[PDB]
Amino acid sequence: STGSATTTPIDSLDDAYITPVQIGTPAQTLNLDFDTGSSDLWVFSSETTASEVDGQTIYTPSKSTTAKLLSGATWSISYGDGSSSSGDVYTDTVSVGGLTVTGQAVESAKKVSSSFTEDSTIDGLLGLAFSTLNTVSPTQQKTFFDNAKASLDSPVFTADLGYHAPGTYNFGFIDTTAYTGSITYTAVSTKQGFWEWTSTGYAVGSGTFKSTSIDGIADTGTTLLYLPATVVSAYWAQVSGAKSSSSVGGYVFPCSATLPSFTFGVGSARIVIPGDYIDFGPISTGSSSCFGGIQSSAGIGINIFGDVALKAAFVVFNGATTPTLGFASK
Ligand code: NA
Repeated sequence: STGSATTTPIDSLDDAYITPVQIGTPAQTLNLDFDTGSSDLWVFSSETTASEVDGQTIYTPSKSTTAKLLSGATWSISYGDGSSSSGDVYTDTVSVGGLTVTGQAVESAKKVSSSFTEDSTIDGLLGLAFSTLNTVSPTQQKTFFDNAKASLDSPVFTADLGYHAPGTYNFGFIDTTAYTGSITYTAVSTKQGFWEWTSTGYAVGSGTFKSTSIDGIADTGTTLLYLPATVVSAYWAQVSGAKSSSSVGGYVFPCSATLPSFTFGVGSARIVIPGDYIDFGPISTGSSSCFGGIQSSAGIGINIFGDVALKAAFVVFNGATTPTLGFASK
């Protein structure tokens, strides 16, 4: 089997992407944030504290003839941005882009933190990291990918995120029309439960490539590119008037600037992030200070190749016995 679903930016900045997901019988379609940095499929629901729901579409298990309580199971998660959610668990039928899994753990939120409530466009998360990070207790549950894997034509999914445009998540096949040149594959460590890999270096604009190992994660659920402070300083030093602002919480730059590109290495191959992808717009409405899309990972404890990086590539998440990542230009 295969599946193919369109993923759509939630706003004009590409802060996140939503993908429609069918849950239950008859189908309830929710727009979920596919997150290769976490491993829980959780939804706003009929159980969610009423004051914490503001515009989201909810899953109502009592209206699904295939829903079953997973008795005694609870979940609770905290993300890198300080957000959180928790609740209880149902199993139900879940379909993405025509690919169906029966018996998927659907984590029903009883509580969500303020950033989830405040984002009316995201109805929940669909985790695509390794199932070892799933938070369900006392019986850990599998991701949608892990439950689909054995049925897929190939044990893979691909992320093809758009810049200010829709893109695609595919399950079970490589669309050889969706990228240019060849795909470069690179090793993955699963030891922290992430799609963790080592970039071979970077360049800023038309500058020379610096060969250096940068360990980090491929994380569709993180907006920005978080890299070591040395690398980030070298990038923003090429932008007149850019500076790190402790008050704003990262590097800012004049909205009048034209940003240089940023290149990262994948083995001997190179992915170029256009300068425009690094502009996250005014820090507050009408400001002439703009927020940068490359930020320091110092204090986060890991480098994160988030959407800024991933949307410059066609990315293969290879879930074969020995996982690997692949990157192609597009
Ligand atoms: Na922000």
